[PDB]
Amino acid sequence: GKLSEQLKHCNGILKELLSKKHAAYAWPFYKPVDASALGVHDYHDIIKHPMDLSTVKRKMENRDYRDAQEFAADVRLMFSNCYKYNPPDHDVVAMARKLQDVFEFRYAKMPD
Ligand SMILES: COC(=O)[C@H](C)[C@@H]1N=C(c2ccc(Cl)cc2)c2cc(OC)ccc2-n2c(C)nnc21
Ligand SMILES: C[C@H](O)COC[C@H](C)O
Ligand SMILES: [Cl-]
Repeated sequence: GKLSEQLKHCNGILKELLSKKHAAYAWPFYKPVDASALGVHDYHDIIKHPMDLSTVKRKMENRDYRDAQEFAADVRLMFSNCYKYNPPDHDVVAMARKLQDVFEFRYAKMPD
């Protein structure tokens, strides 16, 4: 059925994270990490709970998230996985920080 007001805001955020204006740093987060394709054969030994924006989108459409907090925990898990696997100076980490800045500042504008 209809998303709660808070989940509508979350959906708006998700749409923004997937939009062209953020694509320069958001693109690595669009789909699940393909460890074999990228040659990172230790990725799934290190990252026990993969997450990505396509998965968040599917969960939103399927009404998997019961509240905004559950949604935010998944988006933050996605960034945390990036910070866990990669050295802090790597390009993909800089991209994560930038997308997380976009995310956290709009999430903070959550309606009430
Ligand atoms: C060798 O290290 C890697 O390839 C990372 C595992 C990988 N880097 C990258 C990565 C590496 C360099 C740049 Cl400039 C951007 C992303 C990556 C690439 C993608 O291509 C579709 C998908 C996901 C990632 N990603 C995410 C998210 N978190 N870590 C990565
Ligand atoms: C860069 C840190 O990992 C996340 O910072 C969030 C802040 C709102 O930019
Ligand atoms: Cl959280």
